[PDB]
Amino acid sequence: GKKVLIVYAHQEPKSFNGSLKNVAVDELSRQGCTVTVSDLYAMNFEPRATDKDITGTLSNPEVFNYGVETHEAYKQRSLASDITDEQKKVREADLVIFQFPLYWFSVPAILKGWMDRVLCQGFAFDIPGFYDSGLLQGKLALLSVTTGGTAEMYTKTGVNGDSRYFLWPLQHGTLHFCGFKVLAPQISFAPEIASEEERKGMVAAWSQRLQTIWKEEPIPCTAHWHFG
Amino acid sequence: GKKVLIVYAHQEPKSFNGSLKNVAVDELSRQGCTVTVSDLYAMNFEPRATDKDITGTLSNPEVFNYGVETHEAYKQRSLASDITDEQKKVREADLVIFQFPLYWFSVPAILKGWMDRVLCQGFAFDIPGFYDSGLLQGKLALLSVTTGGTAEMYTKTGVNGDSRYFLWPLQHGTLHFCGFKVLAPQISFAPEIASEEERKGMVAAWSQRLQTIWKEEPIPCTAHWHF
Ligand SMILES: Cc1cc2nc3c(=O)[nH]c(=O)nc-3n(C[C@H](O)[C@H](O)[C@H](O)COP(=O)(O)OP(=O)(O)OC[C@H]3O[C@@H](n4cnc5c(N)ncnc54)[C@H](O)[C@@H]3O)c2cc1C
Ligand SMILES: COc1ccc2c([nH]1)c(CCNC(=O)c1ccco1)c1c3ncccc3cn21
Ligand SMILES: COc1ccc2c([nH]1)c(CCNC(=O)c1ccco1)c1c3ncccc3cn21
Ligand SMILES: [Zn+2]
Ligand SMILES: [Zn+2]
Repeated sequence: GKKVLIVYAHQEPKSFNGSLKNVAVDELSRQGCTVTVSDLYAMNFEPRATDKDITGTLSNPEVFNYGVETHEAYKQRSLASDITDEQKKVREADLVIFQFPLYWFSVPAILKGWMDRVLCQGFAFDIPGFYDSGLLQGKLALLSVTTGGTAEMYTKTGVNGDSRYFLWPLQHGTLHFCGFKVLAPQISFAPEIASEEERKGMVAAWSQRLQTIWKEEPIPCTAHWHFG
Repeated sequence: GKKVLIVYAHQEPKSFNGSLKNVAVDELSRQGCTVTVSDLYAMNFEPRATDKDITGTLSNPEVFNYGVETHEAYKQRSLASDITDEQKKVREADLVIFQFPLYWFSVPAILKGWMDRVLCQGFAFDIPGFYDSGLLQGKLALLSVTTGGTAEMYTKTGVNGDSRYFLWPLQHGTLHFCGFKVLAPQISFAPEIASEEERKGMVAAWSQRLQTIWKEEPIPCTAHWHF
């Protein structure tokens, strides 16, 4: 038995991202997995890192440091409840899937906000207790990303450079840093340009991959893998 | 003369980021430059890309495509006023400085939101106006970043890898894509672990660099430079 959290960042239920999220839910549910989705836009998830995220007495009310105060709030259990709700989902998950369209070679701001606010010191990592020693060790993570650009544009000699280049801050800087084992990304290239057959094919490829996801090994999340 | 926009993303006026923004204002003002600051947290800037970003009626009320809708809204002068207020500042700017603490090898979400919502198709880029032909061509941009990790950690064989690795999506994927000439990043490594005078020294070096900012040539914003 396994628990899966899908963190989902798209405004439109009928979108290609919506479909990839839905097929994930369908297929994991079919397998008998326990599945939770955080639909960030539907939740109106707060992306801003602010002093509203701590409810108790601040450690240093004279000079607000978000990282310091949230670390302390985590230990004290005085974080805002929207944060702790997400932390509970992550804590219990065996696999966390991020489903999102690429926005400026990265995640949409609403999802960046989830990373900034949910993955606080004490919960996701400590010093020491990061990268291979991160607090979310044992967990798997996977980026399921859609793009405007074609596969050709995301090559070493394409205009955008290789797709692995933009994965670095997310796979290494974030997921690996927290101790996740990172599974190979699912990149669904240019669904807007693609034909009806091609789009249905990309959806089916994701569904098919998920059939055997529990048998996958993670990538070596290193500079070499990303950059060569 | 010259116009500068500083897009600033820190919660605390007394912060090291706050000090860097303040000396940028001081020095550029001293030079006679026109200076505007977008203090995102003070503005409670909206980071989320939503249908509220379009006023009046949507291009397609049945299926919402943020990219299409905002492109059309830009052309039809129907974007939300927070977005258009920022676009005006950007349009008029000769130099855009981003001042922020590194969050997860990237910009804080509030600043990511500024990028997502302000830099829409038709304004910041289109086909074929991208990279070298981007619609903001002729403008300069500069990332002024502070880190928690020390300089040593950001070496190519350090735990975090080279600083240039995380700069790719921001400098190339975003700034260069919009046509910006990208000035060398100002990176202030690990201010929190002091010292008082080392902190004073980093602030001072930023101020000093700003003295001859208009003399600078942009970096070659390429895969080779970063990797
Ligand atoms: C969500 C989140 C994600 C993060 N991700 C990363 C990451 O991926 N990689 C990474 O390396 N780091 C990361 N960090 C750490 C973060 O980048 C640093 O905490 C931040 O850069 C420090 O800058 P600051 O302005 O907040 O420092 P401050 O704490 O504000 O400054 C340090 C000290 O300088 C003092 N000071 C202010 N002005 C002056 C002055 N003029 N002269 C002398 N002293 C002065 C202040 O009083 C303070 O005591 C993350 C932090 C958070 C909260
Ligand atoms: C403050 O609160 C926070 C919150 C989140 C952080 C964070 N600090 C740091 C910096 C951690 N300290 C140090 O390396 C340090 C302290 C002294 C010398 O080096 C980092 C990251 N560094 C790399 C990759 C992802 C990171 C997320 N985060
Ligand atoms: C309006 O919707 C948007 C908003 C912002 C975008 C965007 N599309 C695209 C994809 C642009 N299309 C194509 O490559 C393309 C070619 C042929 C058909 O499509 C990109 C980016 N691509 C690379 C780097 C940054 C980017 C920012 N943005
Ligand atoms: Zn890694
Ligand atoms: Zn470039």
